[PDB]
Amino acid sequence: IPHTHAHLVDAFQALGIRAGQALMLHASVKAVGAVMGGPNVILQALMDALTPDGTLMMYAGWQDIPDFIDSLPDALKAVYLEQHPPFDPATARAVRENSVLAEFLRTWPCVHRSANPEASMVAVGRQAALLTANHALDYGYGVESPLAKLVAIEGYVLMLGAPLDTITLLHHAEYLAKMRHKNVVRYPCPILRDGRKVWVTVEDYDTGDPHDDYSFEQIARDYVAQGGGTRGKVGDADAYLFAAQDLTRFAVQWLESRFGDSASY
Amino acid sequence: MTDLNIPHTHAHLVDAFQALGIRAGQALMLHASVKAVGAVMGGPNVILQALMDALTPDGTLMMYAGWQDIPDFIDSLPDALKAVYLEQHPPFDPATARAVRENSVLAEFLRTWPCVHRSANPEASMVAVGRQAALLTANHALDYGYGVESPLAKLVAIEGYVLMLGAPLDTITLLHHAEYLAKMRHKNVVRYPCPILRDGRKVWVTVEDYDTGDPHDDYSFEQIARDYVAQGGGTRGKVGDADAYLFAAQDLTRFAVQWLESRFGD
Ligand SMILES: NC[C@@H]1O[C@H](O[C@H]2[C@@H](O)[C@H](O[C@@H]3[C@@H](O)[C@H](N)C[C@H](N)[C@H]3O[C@H]3O[C@H](CN)[C@@H](O)[C@H](O)[C@H]3N)O[C@@H]2CO)[C@H](N)[C@@H](O)[C@@H]1O
Ligand SMILES: [Cl-]
Ligand SMILES: [Cl-]
Repeated sequence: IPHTHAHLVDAFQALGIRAGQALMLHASVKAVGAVMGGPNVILQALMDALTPDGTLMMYAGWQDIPDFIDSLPDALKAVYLEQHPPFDPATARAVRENSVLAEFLRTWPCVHRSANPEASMVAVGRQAALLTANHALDYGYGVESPLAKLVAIEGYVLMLGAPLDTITLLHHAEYLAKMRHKNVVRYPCPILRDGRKVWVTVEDYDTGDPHDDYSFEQIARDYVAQGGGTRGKVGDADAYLFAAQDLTRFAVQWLESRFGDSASY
Repeated sequence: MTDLNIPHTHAHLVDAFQALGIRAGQALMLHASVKAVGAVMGGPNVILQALMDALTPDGTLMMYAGWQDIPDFIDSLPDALKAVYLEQHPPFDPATARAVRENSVLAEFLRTWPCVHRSANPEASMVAVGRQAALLTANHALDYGYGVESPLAKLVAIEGYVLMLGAPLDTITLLHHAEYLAKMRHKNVVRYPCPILRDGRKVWVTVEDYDTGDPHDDYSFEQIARDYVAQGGGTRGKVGDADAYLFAAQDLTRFAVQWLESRFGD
C-alpha cells in the first residue's frame, strides 16, 4: 500500500513542519518509497502542511550548463558558442542528481525560478517571488542569493532521504566564513539578455570541491551530534529538519575555528 | 561496442527535419525515443526547439501524454484498499499530471513550454504547442477518448502528420482512432473510475471507452504499420542517430481502417 497524501502530511507535521514556514527541500524520491499518486504527491503533501502562506524552494541549477567549453578542442568550442542554447528559466532542465522533485516543481502553477543559471532555485508559495528575485550572476550562493533570503526570513532546510552532503545552504556558509583561502572560479555561460543570447563570464567560489580539509557531511553530522535540528521518518525515508539561521551560524563558526587565518595583513 | 558521437546541434536537427519533409505550418504529432536520437547539444529540449523551428510559429506540435498515475485499476482491489484510493488519490490536474512512462521525455518537456495546451481527457490526454494547439486540444470528451471528439480526429480533419523519431511503429496513438472508426466483428467496451477536477474540487467519474490496452481481435499495431510502410506509406530519413518516419495522418488512418475492416469487418 503506497504512502497516502494524508500519511505524508502527518509525517511532515510530526517532524516539525508548520503552517507559514519557508522551506528548502532536498529529497530522494526512491528513499521515500512508493506514494499513492506518484512523486508529485510528496510536494502536494508538503505544501498542504505549509499551507498557501508557506513557501517551498528547491535547488534546480541547469543540467545543460556549458561551463566546460574551454576544455574542448577549439573547433568544438566554436560550435558550442554558435549552437548551444542559452539558459531559459522557463525550460532549462534541473540538474539530474536528486532532483526528480525539482523537475516536478517546475510544472506547478505560479512557480518562480531565479536567474542565476548554475545556482538557479525554484520556489512556490507566499514568499516564492521574494526568495527567487534578483539572484546575482556572480557569487550565486552569497549575499544576493535565495539562500541569504532564506536565512533572513528564518526559513528551514528539509532533508527527505537526501544525503547530508547535498545541503546547498552550506555553500552560503562557505561564502560567509572568514577562511584562510577560498578558490575562485570564472567560467563562461550563455544567458538571455533583452531576448537575445549573450555569453558572459560568471565569477563564483568553487562549489565542486571544498576550500579546505572538510566535507559538508562532516559539518552536518557534527551539527546533528550537538543537538541541531529534528529527525524523523517520512514514508520510508530518514528525514532531518534544520533551521536555516542556526545551521548557517553553526557552519560558519565550524569553518572559522578550523580554517581561519589568524594572521593580520 | 559503439561510442557516442559529438552532440547534434539545433541547426543540424532543423536541416534533418527539413530533409525528411517537415514544412512550415504543418500540424504534427510526434512519437520519439530521445535515446535513439543520440546526444544533443543542449539536451532533449533542443529536439523540440529544432522541430518547432522547422514548423515555425504557424505550425503545431502535439504529443500523447496520458496520465501515468491514473487509478483506473481500483475496481480490482480489495474493498478496504479501494476506499483508501477513493479518498486519498489525487485527481487528474492537467498542469501537474505526469505523462506516461515510456518514450515520453519530450512530452514531459513540452509541459514546461510556455503556451502549451493540454486536453481534458485524463487517460487520452494530449499536449500541444503552436498555431492550432488550442483547436486540437479543445473539447476532448471523457468518453471514447480516441474517437470522434478527440485530438486525433481533429489531427486527421486538418490533414496533419505523424512523425516517428526512433519510436516503434506499434506506439502510434492514432491507430486507436482507427480502431474506433473501424466496423469490426468484436469490440471490448470498458468502464473505469477516474478522479478529475470539477470546479477546482476532486470528483470521481466513470469513463467509458473502447479498451486500448489490448487489441479487439487477432492483430497488432506493429503489423498494421509495417504493412503500411511496405506499401509505400510515408517518407523516411535520419534525424540525429534515429531512423525517422513521416506519415500523413489522414492516409494512415484510412489505410488502418481498411486493414481492420478487410480482416475483421462487415
Ligand atoms: N495486456 C494486459 C492489459 O494491459 C493493460 O495496461 C495497458 C495500458 O495501461 C496501456 O495501454 C495504453 C493505453 O492505456 C493508452 N490509452 C494508449 C496506448 N497506446 C496503450 O499502449 C499500449 O498499446 C500500444 C499498442 N498496442 C503498445 O505499443 C504499448 O506498448 C502499450 N503500452 O499499457 C498497458 C499494456 O498495453 C491493462 N493492465 C489491462 O487492460 C490488461 O491487463
Ligand atoms: Cl530524486
Ligand atoms: Cl524518450
